[PDB]
Amino acid sequence: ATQGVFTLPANTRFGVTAFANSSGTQTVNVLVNNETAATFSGQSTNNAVIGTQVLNSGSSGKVQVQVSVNGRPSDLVSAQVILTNELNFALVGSEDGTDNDYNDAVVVINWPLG
Amino acid sequence: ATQGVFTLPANTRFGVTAFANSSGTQTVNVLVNNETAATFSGQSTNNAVIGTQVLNSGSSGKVQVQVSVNGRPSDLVSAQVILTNELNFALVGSEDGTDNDYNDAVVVINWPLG
Amino acid sequence: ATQGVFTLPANTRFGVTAFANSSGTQTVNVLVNNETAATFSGQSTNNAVIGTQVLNSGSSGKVQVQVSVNGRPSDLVSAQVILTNELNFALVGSEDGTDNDYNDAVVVINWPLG
Amino acid sequence: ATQGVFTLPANTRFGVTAFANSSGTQTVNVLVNNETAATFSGQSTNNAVIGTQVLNSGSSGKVQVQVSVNGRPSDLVSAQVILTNELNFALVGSEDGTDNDYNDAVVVINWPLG
Ligand SMILES: [Ca+2]
Ligand SMILES: [Ca+2]
Ligand SMILES: [Ca+2]
Ligand SMILES: [Ca+2]
Ligand SMILES: [Ca+2]
Ligand SMILES: [Ca+2]
Ligand SMILES: [Ca+2]
Ligand SMILES: [Ca+2]
Ligand SMILES: [Cl-]
Ligand SMILES: [Cl-]
Ligand SMILES: [Cl-]
Ligand SMILES: [Cl-]
Repeated sequence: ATQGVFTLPANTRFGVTAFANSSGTQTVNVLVNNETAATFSGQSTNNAVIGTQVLNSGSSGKVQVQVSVNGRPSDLVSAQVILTNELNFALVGSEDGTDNDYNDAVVVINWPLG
Repeated sequence: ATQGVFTLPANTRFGVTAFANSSGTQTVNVLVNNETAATFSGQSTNNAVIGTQVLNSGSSGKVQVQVSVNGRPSDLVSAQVILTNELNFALVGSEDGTDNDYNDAVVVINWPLG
Repeated sequence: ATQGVFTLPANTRFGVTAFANSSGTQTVNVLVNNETAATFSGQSTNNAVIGTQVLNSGSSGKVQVQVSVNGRPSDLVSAQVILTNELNFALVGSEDGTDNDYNDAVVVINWPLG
Repeated sequence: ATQGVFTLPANTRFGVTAFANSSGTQTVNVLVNNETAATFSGQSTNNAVIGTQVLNSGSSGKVQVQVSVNGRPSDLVSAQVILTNELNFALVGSEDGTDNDYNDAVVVINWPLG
């Protein structure tokens, strides 16, 4: 099944934040309406916050997260969760290797902001 | 129901990261072993990271997040999500006012690390 | 925080299913258009499906779950989860007692159908 | 990533319930310690409960859900959610066809019982 694609409410500011847990340097691309809007990268085995940004979901509300290590796409897993019918998280894990820890890059999307 | 309390696997390192979206200065306390292990304070209406750290869940595995503003505890909401039976998120929102956006401090806990 | 209230897409059919795990008879009430639209009752400590029904979220999309045990409202906990940006669950737990298992009546809402 | 595999607490009773929303007869297999423990089959486009059963997670706690239609495995999506650090859901969707509604068989696992 497709993973790492989320329909947000249109024209909405959201936070996107990436964490690294791997020997390899991660690259996280964040697309809004099918165009790259942010790119984060770093290397940490201790959950470094390699990037954080505020983006706008735009007219489509379509947000996609892609993860790669030195040109190789990682395997994604994802889901969305809503607390008290108000607070939204879109969650991505990724695996670059064989251990299936799926934390090699972790991406959290949150809205609303403000 | 109790909110912001999570039983992690014992003796396990975890990330805790806090984001602010409020006029109020947010104070986030993270307890392990029922004693404060990290405290983050900051202000933003743009989802700024007001703290990030790695902590150890200790012998009980019990982790608690508390949030207060102007000395008053905020109302918490939380849940845990597990992706591909491996990647864990414990998520907390909080409300310091009337709009019920529950984003006034947002806390992301994630494990495993490494 | 408010629990057991969910904003579904308007005019959408959804399943609602209740399970019982308690010494006491559970009453589950499901509201749409702020009016009770399905009710289920039963006593089980073996996760009986005390009722399942398909309902329509109507023009507001507002769906509410209430649980009580012989008149006394239970304490609710809830969240919503979305898989592959498509499949939706709204989840309710409830506590009628002191043990905080929150399984005394469990309610699952799922959409889309068909 | 692997989907439909969950590590429950060992030797614990859990509920497993399957719903159908498809033109085809759905077959759901529920494995405990890599051996099929329960199987549900049925057809509905109106979210009928095609099976429900209480099972024991046994010494390993490993539970796996597989879904097929007339011998063809469906594509699975899944996650786990925990409310108030107590109530657990393991959630499965499946897609048997081209529309990607992922509701063709929906499987809900819940614990603890009682
Ligand atoms: Ca890995
Ligand atoms: Ca890793
Ligand atoms: Ca607020
Ligand atoms: Ca706010
Ligand atoms: Ca109880
Ligand atoms: Ca109970
Ligand atoms: Ca389908
Ligand atoms: Ca279908
Ligand atoms: Cl909720
Ligand atoms: Cl999973
Ligand atoms: Cl997803
Ligand atoms: Cl919680």
